[PDB]
Amino acid sequence: SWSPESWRAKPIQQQPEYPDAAHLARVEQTLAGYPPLVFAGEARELRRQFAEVTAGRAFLLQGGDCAESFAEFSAAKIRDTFKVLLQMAVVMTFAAGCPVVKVGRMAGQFAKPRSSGDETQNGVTLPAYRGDIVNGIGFDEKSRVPDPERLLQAYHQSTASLNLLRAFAQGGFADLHQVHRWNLDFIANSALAERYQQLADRIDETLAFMRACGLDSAPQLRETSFFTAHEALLLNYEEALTRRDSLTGEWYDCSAHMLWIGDRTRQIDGAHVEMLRGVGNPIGVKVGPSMDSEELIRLIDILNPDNDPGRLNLIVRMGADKVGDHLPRLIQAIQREGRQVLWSSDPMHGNTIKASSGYKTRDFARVLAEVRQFFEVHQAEGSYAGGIHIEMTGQNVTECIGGSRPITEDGLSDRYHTHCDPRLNADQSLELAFLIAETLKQVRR
Amino acid sequence: SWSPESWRAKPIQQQPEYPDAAHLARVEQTLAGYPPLVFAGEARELRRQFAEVTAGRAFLLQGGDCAESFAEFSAAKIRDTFKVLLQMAVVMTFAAGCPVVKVGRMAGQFAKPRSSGDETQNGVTLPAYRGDIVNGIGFDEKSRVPDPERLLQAYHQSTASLNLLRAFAQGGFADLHQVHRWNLDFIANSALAERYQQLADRIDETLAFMRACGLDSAPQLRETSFFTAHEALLLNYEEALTRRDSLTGEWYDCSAHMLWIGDRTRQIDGAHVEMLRGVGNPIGVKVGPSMDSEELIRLIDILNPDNDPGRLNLIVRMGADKVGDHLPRLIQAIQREGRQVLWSSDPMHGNTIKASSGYKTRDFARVLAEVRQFFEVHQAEGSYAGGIHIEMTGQNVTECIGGSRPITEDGLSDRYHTHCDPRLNADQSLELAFLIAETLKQVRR
Amino acid sequence: SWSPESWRAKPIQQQPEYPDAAHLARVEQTLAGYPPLVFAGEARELRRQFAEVTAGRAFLLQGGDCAESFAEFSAAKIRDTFKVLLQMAVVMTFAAGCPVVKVGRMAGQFAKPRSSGDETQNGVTLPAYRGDIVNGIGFDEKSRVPDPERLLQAYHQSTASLNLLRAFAQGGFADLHQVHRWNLDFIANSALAERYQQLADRIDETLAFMRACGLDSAPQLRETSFFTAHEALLLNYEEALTRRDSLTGEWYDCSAHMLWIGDRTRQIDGAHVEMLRGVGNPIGVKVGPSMDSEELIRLIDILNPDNDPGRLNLIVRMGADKVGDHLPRLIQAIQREGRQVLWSSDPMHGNTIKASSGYKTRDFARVLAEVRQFFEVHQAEGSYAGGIHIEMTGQNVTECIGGSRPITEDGLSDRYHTHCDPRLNADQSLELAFLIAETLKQVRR
Amino acid sequence: SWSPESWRAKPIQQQPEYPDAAHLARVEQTLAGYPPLVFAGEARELRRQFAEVTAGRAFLLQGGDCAESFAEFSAAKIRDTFKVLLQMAVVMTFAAGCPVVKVGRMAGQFAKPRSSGDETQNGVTLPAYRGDIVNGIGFDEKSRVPDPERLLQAYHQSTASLNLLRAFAQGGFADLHQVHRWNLDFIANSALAERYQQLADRIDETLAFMRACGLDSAPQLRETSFFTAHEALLLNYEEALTRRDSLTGEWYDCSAHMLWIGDRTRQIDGAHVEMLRGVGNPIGVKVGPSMDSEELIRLIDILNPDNDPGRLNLIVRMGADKVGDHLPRLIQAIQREGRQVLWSSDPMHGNTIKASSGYKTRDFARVLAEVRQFFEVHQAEGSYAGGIHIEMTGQNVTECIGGSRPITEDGLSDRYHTHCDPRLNADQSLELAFLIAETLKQVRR
Ligand SMILES: N[C@@H](Cc1c[nH]c2ccccc12)C(=O)O
Ligand SMILES: N[C@@H](Cc1c[nH]c2ccccc12)C(=O)O
Ligand SMILES: N[C@@H](Cc1c[nH]c2ccccc12)C(=O)O
Ligand SMILES: N[C@@H](Cc1c[nH]c2ccccc12)C(=O)O
Ligand SMILES: [Cl-]
Ligand SMILES: [Cl-]
Ligand SMILES: [Cl-]
Ligand SMILES: [Cl-]
Ligand SMILES: [Cl-]
Ligand SMILES: [Cl-]
Ligand SMILES: [Cl-]
Ligand SMILES: [Cl-]
Ligand SMILES: [Co+2]
Ligand SMILES: [Co+2]
Ligand SMILES: [Co+2]
Ligand SMILES: [Co+2]
Repeated sequence: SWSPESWRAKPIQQQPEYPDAAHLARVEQTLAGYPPLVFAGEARELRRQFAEVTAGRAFLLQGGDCAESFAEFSAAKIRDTFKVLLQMAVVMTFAAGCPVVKVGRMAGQFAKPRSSGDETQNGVTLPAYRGDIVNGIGFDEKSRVPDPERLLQAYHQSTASLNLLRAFAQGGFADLHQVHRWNLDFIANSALAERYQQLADRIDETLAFMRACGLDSAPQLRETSFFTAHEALLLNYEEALTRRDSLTGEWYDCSAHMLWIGDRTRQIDGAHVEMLRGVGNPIGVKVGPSMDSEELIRLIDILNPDNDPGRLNLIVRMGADKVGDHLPRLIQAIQREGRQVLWSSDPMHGNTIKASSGYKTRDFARVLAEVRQFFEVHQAEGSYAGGIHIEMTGQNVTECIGGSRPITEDGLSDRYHTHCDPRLNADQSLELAFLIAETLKQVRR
Repeated sequence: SWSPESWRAKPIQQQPEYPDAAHLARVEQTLAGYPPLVFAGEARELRRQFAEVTAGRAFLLQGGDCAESFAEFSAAKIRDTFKVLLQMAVVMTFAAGCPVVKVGRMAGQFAKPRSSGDETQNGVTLPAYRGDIVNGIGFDEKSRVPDPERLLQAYHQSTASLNLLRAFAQGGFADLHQVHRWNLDFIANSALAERYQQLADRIDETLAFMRACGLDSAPQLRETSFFTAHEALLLNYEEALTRRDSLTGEWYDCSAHMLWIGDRTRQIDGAHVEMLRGVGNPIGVKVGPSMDSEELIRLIDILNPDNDPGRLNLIVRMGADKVGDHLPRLIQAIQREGRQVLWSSDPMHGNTIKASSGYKTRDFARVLAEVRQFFEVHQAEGSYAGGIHIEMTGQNVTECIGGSRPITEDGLSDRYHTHCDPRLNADQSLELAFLIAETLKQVRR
Repeated sequence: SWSPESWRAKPIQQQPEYPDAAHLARVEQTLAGYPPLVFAGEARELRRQFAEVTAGRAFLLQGGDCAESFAEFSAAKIRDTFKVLLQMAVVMTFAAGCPVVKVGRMAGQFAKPRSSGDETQNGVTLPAYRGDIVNGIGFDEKSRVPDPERLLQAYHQSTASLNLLRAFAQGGFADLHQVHRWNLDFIANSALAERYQQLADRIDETLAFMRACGLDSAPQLRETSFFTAHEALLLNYEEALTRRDSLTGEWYDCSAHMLWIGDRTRQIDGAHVEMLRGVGNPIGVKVGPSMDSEELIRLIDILNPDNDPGRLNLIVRMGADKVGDHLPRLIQAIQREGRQVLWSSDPMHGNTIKASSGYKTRDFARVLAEVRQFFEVHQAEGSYAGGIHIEMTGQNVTECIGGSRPITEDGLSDRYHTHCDPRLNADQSLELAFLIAETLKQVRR
Repeated sequence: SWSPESWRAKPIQQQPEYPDAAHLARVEQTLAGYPPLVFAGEARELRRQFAEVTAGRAFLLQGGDCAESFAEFSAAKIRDTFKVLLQMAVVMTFAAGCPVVKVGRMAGQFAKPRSSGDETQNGVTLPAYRGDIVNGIGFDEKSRVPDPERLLQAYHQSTASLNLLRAFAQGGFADLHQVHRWNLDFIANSALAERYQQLADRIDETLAFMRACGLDSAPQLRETSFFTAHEALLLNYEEALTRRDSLTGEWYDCSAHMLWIGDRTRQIDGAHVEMLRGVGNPIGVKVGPSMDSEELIRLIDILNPDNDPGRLNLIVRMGADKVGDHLPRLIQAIQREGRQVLWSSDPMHGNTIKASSGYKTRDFARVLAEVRQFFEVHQAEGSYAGGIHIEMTGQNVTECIGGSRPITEDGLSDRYHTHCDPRLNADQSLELAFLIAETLKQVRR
């Protein structure tokens, strides 16, 4: 049997050590009384859309932050990342004639899993930084001791962020008439920028035609659905925000529409699998090179016992060198056992190089290579390449190498070569969108 | 005061001499008891659409037969002419983003005005052929004596023709998914054929996008309004088919949605002006080189005393040599007197050359030149070039010279160089549509 | 193998004896060259709607003339019968929340099957009157000899009638704002008239609500689909109007959307079954008391070999005394053999009493009793009561007894007590519609 | 000239005395960097809807808290108040056929104007409670000293509240299929409860009809616009949340869609008028008995110099005894000077009785009397009664006397008889909605 607190009886990885259990429990009770971020009916609607993807009738775009931070809590940052997501979505929707399910890694993507539980600099060892929802990035004792009050700050940043995202999605910002406005000003003077401009002009002509034909009325042209997701890592936060549906009695984790389990926390007997087992949300699991086909099926039996086609997103992150060797055997097992899953590529988390110094690099060419091979593997196996899962930014930076132009090495990006990972910029994201749109069009041809 | 028979008190041109007045009256009474071709509410809807054109928010496409004939009463002929009209309309709608009001010279365009009331061949003089609704094309006494029973045959051909047209317009034939099917098979292996194909592909992509966005539902994508028109020439026919609106009591000529007065029958004190004065239909007048600005205004005072913007279509047919010299003074008068009119170009009837032999030629280059100059004159005067009025066919023939390829001289086309006039073929009609679409796009830019 | 003329090799009932075979063949060739009444795509759309009925998601309303006549060829008669059909449809649609498929016995219901091939009055025996498409109602030699030219007159009346019906259905007459206007002025000063008025007011409030909510735009509120049907009896007419679909090559009888075989002409080895076997239209068969379950299945095997759910309408006409005894065994056979059929009640043709004099009476109470029992039988068997098939008129007459008020005995109705049968009037039709709407609401509850 | 800080140069009423100016300024800067609650485009959309009301084509429903509190920050409270607003809106929309603009006094209605700047209990005098955004309700020094950190707590409660409201409005909670679910369980066993049930059933029948007709698709049936409003009282909060529109450069107060000036702070030379003068939001002004016609016009000149019809809501709160004597002269002045305003009734704030003890009572019968007279006055003057502005709750309490049943005297309601004012409950709100719906229907008849 399941409860929102049943995870606490299981073995668990990646959790902080709080210094005062009672203080933690007080903050958890405060949070438990605060309004949810999402309505259960919305999570059901995302499941319905996931089922369209799983059936090959739509495509899942999931994108946003590596890890959101309290020091970057602005409307401009939120807006500009949303613009990139809209630009990618409209490229794929128009060029491929394919509905796109838009899910942001936003409004709650704070907690970060770490390779090591501690960090050492020149003879001093402190607890690892686990994201702003747990502790601070500064290498000092006060910063690194987990502080339960950070749960509430994360909640407050999430409600402000999602309120604004809902306002943009429904209130006119995402109206198709605004297609040119979604292109960030630093996408310019290039073949890619021209390509988007031309596509946007084709959309203008489409809308003018639909107006001349007597439509243009349709609310679908003026708004779009937008959903949120994050890794369900800090289960104290997730439990506090887990709530029963008023109508059905069924539990939903209402911190976000979609929750996923990370590659380091997907132990079948573990806490994270136990938490998501019993919520009604659509959910995801990160599937890295260590996953074999036997243990994948066992995980699916726990996380989707009814084999519902909108329930489960398998987010494959193998690396450009391993996707061809590892993915086919997993697909074959799913096909053999008749399982309904939404397959996505995370082409980023398997393609990070960490130097001895700790400095992280991601080569955009390896990113693109993994995406190309992911579609190739699905094509060979007769299965459906259903989505893309990326870390990106609307900021005018270059964090991944191998792009058209060289990396920028701004201090604001230092976080994204050490504690976090390198994100795609708008140019890279747009190039990826065009690649996917061409690939989808050929699949649907 | 007005009645459906008040025209009979006026001087009249272009009427046949029937041999038995009582026989004529019996056929008129039979017809008066037959159902109308159109519903008054439909004529009102066309007036509403004419008002959109007059205001510069739409464009009027009027096209079809020089004169319909009893010997060419087929579904294939009707369908193929309708295809050309759809192809022209969709080109202008998509390329210019402009609603197109589609009106066919069909389902009643039988009566023909003639330069001479008789015809002489080798010492024998007979009454002129005035169209199948009056008499027969054969040069012999029996054929040429007006036969009132031909009124009923024309009525029956009209109901069959319009029934089929309504079925095509509403029943799926004009669904935008059928855009490729409207291109006749002899439009091929040319730059123009490729141009339409490419536009049709853009429409497919538009519809696929609208489906991906969640529309594609809209009935407007599956059907289109279609209206009929003919010259109100044989007033016996028009009177019999003139009926009172059930709801409003007001009279409509229900032989067609739109009726026009020909260039030879527009005498301000004459029968034809008197007939149309008192019906509620949208109406047209042919305006040739003989029209001065004073008498135009006097005509408008009679035909549109309330200055209703959906009432009156001025159909300008000057010839490519005269449109620049004659049209500006007419527009200036309309602007000065604040009159609301829909200006159309008939670029055909002012560009016919009749040799001493009687053989008629129309140079497509002169046709295009008059259209170009018509738009030029409106541009210079600040008025709106609101429509095109053409004679065309879906048959695989070439009747007008100066086209990409030479004229065909098929016997079926002999009618159209003697009694009737040369029609545009599908290639010419499509070339014209692209010219207009480019011109409209530049007007709306 | 099948052709439009393959029926001519089979045994045939109910056909006229034409005096000149060559003359008949000339008229058939003339007709074969005239435009069709319907487009094959439309017949396909009606099949799609029949499939909705068969699945229990809609209801079939079929109504119109016993037999159309040349002497009653008016717009008013056509309009007023259409009003009754609209009133019945809107009652069932609004009160039961059930889509209604509207099919008129109109624009071609001329040929009549007869009990006897001749008629005798005071020592003189003449061929039976078989409807105006064959011969005349007058009891004299000239009238009764079949005249092939009547095929063309029937065609011409049909195109005029259907043109007008299409105009009403699509052009505004059937806009839901016109709901009060469909009530004929002689429905007044009664509980039934008040009941319709109140329902019409509820529709007004619905439309005002939808306008206030931001809809009211929808073309579905302004137009409705309308289809035609008649008994395929005079196969010469049907063959001439049978045409190949341009796109698919498949044959459709394009005289009407739906054709049915009469109770006297449904011999499994006969001409009428052979004709309809090979056309693509939705079709019907009249099923009277003489039908057993074995021969029904054999008929279905011929007429619907692929068991398509939109193909076949079984039109049950048993009489109020026999429907309970005869229908259950037929339903059981269809259920046992897994056949997909649309079951309708014709509650009129099994409830006619013919006196020794020849005078026909129909008791409206028996009509209602058969309808009630038809729904009862379906309820008991777990099958779907899918439609109603009636003979009705918009004329201010009373032809069936047992109505609220007594029969009128107008001369115009004498036809409908001798050669034709008594029709329901508007009051009776409305009462029936309310009965059906209540019954459907209880089925869907 | 105007800036977001120009109010600071003007004389000002109702402001707190903060103990540390620098601390206040630090919190203001923090807030100034946080995301806005609303998008400027949304405020423009509300102006567009206000213009519909002003023109007599819609009705404004504004309702919610007297003053929101930190101790009542729940999803249930937010949801249940939203249910009441939906129930009122759907009653007026369906029964009157009138679009309703829905605006909640929610997500920011914290600051309260007070009659006295201090409060004395048994020889101790402390600063007045001014709402949770300023200080605490407890009568003690620590509670009553203004604390600038409360600005941030109010912001955080507002983003959580509006996020949830947006989720309900767009995400399915406000789908018209949910009409029964908006009725709170304690509305039952009464004529009023039956009346709503019956109306909800009529809506179900409407939706079933629209489904049967082929609609039911429309996104307008599934979602609704919802906007927020509060009194712009604490100008420090408003200034921090005032932001420039990205596209137009123009300033909007992005704390809420609509802001109003209270009856005690509407001095024409004062700070509150100065603040709202220069923002682009739709705005309101409370108009009490002290307002004369000369000073109203002068206020309108400042707050709506362009006489835009969507800009200004005059919220009339006179008391049931004074509305008839005071309102007509104000309307006459507006009509004489050609001003475009949206007239609303606040029938609550002029109908409070404060005993010597301080205990506040509001008689629901006086509330209804003022509303009735407000509509009467507009009817007499030829102007439009455009909206209602109420304080209400979804809690199962009775705070206003004169209701069907007696007041409850729950401790949770003690706030609403001392510091705040008595709110309407769901029964009272529904009764009011029916009164208004009947009145609107008669206006539109
Ligand atoms: N009904 C729309 C679109 C449309 C349908 N079929 C068409 C054919 C040609 C042009 C446009 C259309 C219109 O008339 O504009
Ligand atoms: N609402 C549609 C169309 C749409 C609106 N805005 C968008 C932005 C991007 C992509 C599509 C859209 C959809 O989500 O598909
Ligand atoms: N969207 C429509 C209909 C609607 C949906 N939900 C509502 C709730 C109440 C009133 C109306 C509605 C409107 O706002 O009018
Ligand atoms: N077009 C819809 C609604 C409709 C329009 N006119 C009608 C007349 C009767 C019944 C329904 C309708 C339908 O056929 O259902
Ligand atoms: Cl909750
Ligand atoms: Cl690579
Ligand atoms: Cl008529
Ligand atoms: Cl030329
Ligand atoms: Cl054909
Ligand atoms: Cl009986
Ligand atoms: Cl901002
Ligand atoms: Cl009172
Ligand atoms: Co990362
Ligand atoms: Co001509
Ligand atoms: Co009969
Ligand atoms: Co108050």
